Amino acid sequence: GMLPRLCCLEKGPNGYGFHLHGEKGKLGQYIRLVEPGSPAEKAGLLAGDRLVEVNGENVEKETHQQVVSRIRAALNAVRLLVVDPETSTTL
Ligand SMILES: [Cl-]
Ligand SMILES: [Cl-]
Ligand SMILES: [Cl-]
Ligand SMILES: [Cl-]
Repeated sequence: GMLPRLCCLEKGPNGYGFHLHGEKGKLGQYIRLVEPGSPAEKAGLLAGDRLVEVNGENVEKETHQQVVSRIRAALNAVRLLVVDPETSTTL
């Protein structure tokens, strides 16, 4: 499939089960630490992924805090459009 993976997560009793990290010298936010047995894993999320959209909005050039706020404000379900940074570049 040529489209980016779209991971559709429903929040569980222990949250979504992943970490989000920025470095800022790098473009945008990255997935880390996808806990075994979590909504994140069931949805197909993988640590190393670069996060491109949250619920249909591009988050590549937003601050870490902005992206976290978007995710937290959503009503307990999020669709994360993600790419493999090794093979994917924003120009
Ligand atoms: Cl982290
Ligand atoms: Cl929405
Ligand atoms: Cl990809
Ligand atoms: Cl890039």
